[PDB]
Amino acid sequence: GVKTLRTILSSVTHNGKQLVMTVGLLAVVVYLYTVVAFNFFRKFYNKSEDDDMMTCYLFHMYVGVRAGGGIGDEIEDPAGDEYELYRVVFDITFFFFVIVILLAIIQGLIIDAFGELRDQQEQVKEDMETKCFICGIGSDYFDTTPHGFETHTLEEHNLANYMFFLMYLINKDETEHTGQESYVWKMYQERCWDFFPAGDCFRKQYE
Amino acid sequence: NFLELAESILEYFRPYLGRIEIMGASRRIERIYFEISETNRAQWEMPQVKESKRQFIFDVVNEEKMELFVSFCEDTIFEMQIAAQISFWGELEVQRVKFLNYLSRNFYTLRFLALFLAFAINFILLFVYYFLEESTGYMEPALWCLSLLHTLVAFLCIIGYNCLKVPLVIFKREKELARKLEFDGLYITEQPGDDDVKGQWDRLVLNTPSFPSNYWDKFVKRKVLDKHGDIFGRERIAELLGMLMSIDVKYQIWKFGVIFTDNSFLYLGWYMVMSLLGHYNNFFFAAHLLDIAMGVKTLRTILSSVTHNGKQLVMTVGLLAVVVYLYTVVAFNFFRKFYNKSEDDDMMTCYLFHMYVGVRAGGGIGDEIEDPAGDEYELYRVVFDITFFFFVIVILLAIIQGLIIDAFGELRDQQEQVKEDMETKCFICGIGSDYFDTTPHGFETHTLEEHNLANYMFFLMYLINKDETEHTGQESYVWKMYQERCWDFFPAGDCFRKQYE
Repeated sequence: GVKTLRTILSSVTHNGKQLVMTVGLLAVVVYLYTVVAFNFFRKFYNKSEDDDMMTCYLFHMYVGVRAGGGIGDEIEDPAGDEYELYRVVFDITFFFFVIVILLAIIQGLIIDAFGELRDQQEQVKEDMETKCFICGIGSDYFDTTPHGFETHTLEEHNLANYMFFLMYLINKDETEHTGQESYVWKMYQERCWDFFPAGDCFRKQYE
Repeated sequence: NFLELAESILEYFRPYLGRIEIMGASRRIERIYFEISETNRAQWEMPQVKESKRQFIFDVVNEEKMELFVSFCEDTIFEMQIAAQISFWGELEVQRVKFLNYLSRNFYTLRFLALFLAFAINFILLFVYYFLEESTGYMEPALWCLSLLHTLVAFLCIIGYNCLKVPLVIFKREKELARKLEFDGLYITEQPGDDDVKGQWDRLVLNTPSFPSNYWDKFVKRKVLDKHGDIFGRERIAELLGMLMSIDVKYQIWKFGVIFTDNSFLYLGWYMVMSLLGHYNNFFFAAHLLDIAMGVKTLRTILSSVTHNGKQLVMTVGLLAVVVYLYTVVAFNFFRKFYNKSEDDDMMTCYLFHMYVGVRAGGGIGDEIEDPAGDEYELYRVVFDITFFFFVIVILLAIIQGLIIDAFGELRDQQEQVKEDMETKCFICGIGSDYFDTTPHGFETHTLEEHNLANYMFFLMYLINKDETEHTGQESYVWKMYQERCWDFFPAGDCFRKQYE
């Protein structure tokens, strides 16, 4: 519906190939962690009052989704002696590394991409101002006059001025084409497009 | 007009020839013309050539340019030759050769397939002993067969691929060493510096029955020995290189060490060992295969962005640990009591607790501790908790985020920078500005016709073949300059158009 809204949406959705690949990576890392937990911290869970690899992976994923937090925290805490130090180490690593990094990347992608889009758009706006698009020499050079570059822009070249010209060329007959140097017409029908200038504006030309 | 009469022949000979480059050449800047071997041209096109070019460009962006370029073109020629080559004892040898040639193609396909096999094995594993564990009864046998097939494949593909990567890599090292000897002395110029490593290992190997093996040259090496000693007496020189049932030694040992050093080879080997484990006990094998597979460059790109300036990231995490222990000590000395609860520690125990509570799971250090209604001593306890909850965690998070995020943005900008600069200044060339522009797409012309980059590579390749007379026809002077080496001639400074006029 709304373009600005549309713009935000576009910024949000981009280089998400990418975003998707990262989410996939996250899933892979998580299953891997669950398998390791499964083989070294067996027990824990199976609790309330009084799993197979698949069940365990499912649990880790679900606990994680609802809702972030700490994988270690959800699991029953171990007072040891065990085997307790190893369990704690595992939990700390998981809580501080996958989640934090995942979040950071998601954020950067959402952010860096965003900044990038804005910069690129701004770039487009500025460049247009700097080099005459007609034209090819959008520098002040047009400047060593009173707003002389400004004049080239209004009088130019003409862009839209050219479009009117094309319509006029379309209508006028053979004689009209001859009057207009039709040569322009032959060039168009070439098509061939050379004539459009590029290189030199009148002012440079003289002199 | 005369030129105009002749057109069909010209177009054809046209994709065929390039033009050349211009060199200083005893003043002025003439531009030579040579007839480009087509086969080389066809070979040059392709995935690998393009990848190499992109890599060279990236390296240039990262930042002697002319020398680097020459090295790059060379290596490339060597690679092309190698690819072309790749394309009852005697029968056995022929068979081995055919297998090795396949193995190439065998290598990429294998890597792709290897990833697939690993993936399947891992999925299946995910699916007192292990029941193995529902589904069709045949699943256990299928799993064993898949593992046997995959491990063998990794074991076999890994060796062939590594082998090819290996002559390609060794050649470069040998060339570098040769270049160093000709114009400098390790211990001889002024003893190799006591630095890696590597350079030191090379210095040790340096004396071999055959040194210019795989490279192309040799007598040149003897000649180099001759140039010095030659103020070195014959003896130091002899002392250096001097000079089946029987095999060269030192060379083989050195080769093995060099192969061992490369990261890619180590990676492949590591993955294969993972296959032994993958047998041994299934979970380890599946995990190894999975870690090993990825794989995707874009994914690779994201991973690279993620891992960077993490020295850095690591130093910050270390700082966090230090701050936390410090806080725990302070809490230990002023808010004693609290904790030691459920129903009815030493500095070390306390630090451990803070760290664990913090890991599982973030939140508030103060929140985990029993809340104090006072009177106490309660205000002080609250102050301590607030400071800790709002300052270390928030700041730590912010820095981690910036570093990852800033780093990411930076990598992207830097890459883009590389892309733009290439567009703006002709790399040939050195004056990549519109100036080439005051013509109809005149800069564009310099780019297509140029200069030629690749045009120069083709030319160098041609120069390698033509003999002495051919060199004379070609001004050989270019050849002497190359053999100098000396590289001046490559221009830099002026393109034809500026030159006239």
